[PDB]
Amino acid sequence: SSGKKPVKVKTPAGKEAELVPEKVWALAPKGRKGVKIGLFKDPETGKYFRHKLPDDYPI
DNA sequence: GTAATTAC
DNA sequence: GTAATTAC
Repeated sequence: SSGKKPVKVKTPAGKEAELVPEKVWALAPKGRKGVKIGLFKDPETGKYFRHKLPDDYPI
C-alpha cells in the first residue's frame, strides 16, 4: 500500500523533510504492537530509505 | 532475532 | 541474497 499524507522524517543526509512515503506497512513480531514503516526517497539525493511512521498512520 | 518490505 | 527500518 502506498502512502497518502506527508510525514516529517529525518533524511539520511541529515535534513528534516515532509515527504509522502512511496510504500507503507506494519513491522511487528507476532503478538507485538510493532511499528509502521515507510519507504521514502530523499528529495535531494535520490537515496531510498526506510523510516518510522506515526503509530496511527493509515496503512 | 523477529516481524514485511524492496532497493540494491 | 542482504541492508535497513523499530521495539521488544
